[PDB]
Amino acid sequence: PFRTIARLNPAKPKAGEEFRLQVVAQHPNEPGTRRDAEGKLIPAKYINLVEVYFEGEKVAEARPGPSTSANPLYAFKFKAEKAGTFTIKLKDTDGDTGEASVKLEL
Amino acid sequence: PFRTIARLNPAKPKAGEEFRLQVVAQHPNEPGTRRDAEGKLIPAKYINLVEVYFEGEKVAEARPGPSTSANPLYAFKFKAEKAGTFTIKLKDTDGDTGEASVKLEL
Repeated sequence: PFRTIARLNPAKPKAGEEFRLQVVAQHPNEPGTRRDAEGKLIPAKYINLVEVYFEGEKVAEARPGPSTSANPLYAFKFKAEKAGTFTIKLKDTDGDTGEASVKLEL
Repeated sequence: PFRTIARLNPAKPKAGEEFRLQVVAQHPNEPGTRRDAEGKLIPAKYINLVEVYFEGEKVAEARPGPSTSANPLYAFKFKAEKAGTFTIKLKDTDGDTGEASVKLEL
């Protein structure tokens, strides 16, 4: 698995307020088209799915696509209604995974 | 130790171009004034030292105090000259540490 960290901004929003969930992943997002010093291709390995869950229910998704940058940041906007925990699951083209969680307290 | 991830934006800056280094840490940053549902003060435990190194030289620093937010983000602007590696070391008030690295390729 690859390192992932989830954070809320503001860290503790109040009920009814809009806030952002930010997920950062340590990942090369290798496209498969770059070559090493010998001219050999470096195999592709990029994040292709990000799923956000809140209290056991899927509430957001992202399909990053190809030609992305290393150590990406994914942002999602939500409205604070009730306290709960966000769990984010990420997957890449090699089948590798990332996972992070962050608690929402009002 | 606590999880830390460093990223650059743009991820691959051009020579002479300004870029941003972002460091995110998974950390509660307890101020020492919060009480749990039981009424127990929650002991302070926050990041109080952030040291950024580039090719062995310390090029950025922060010494945050209490009242900071959970899972903090610290950002610094640099100008790209030569390629090199960023290493960041974090420490908190209990002596726990975080470390991350990101390569600057032009």
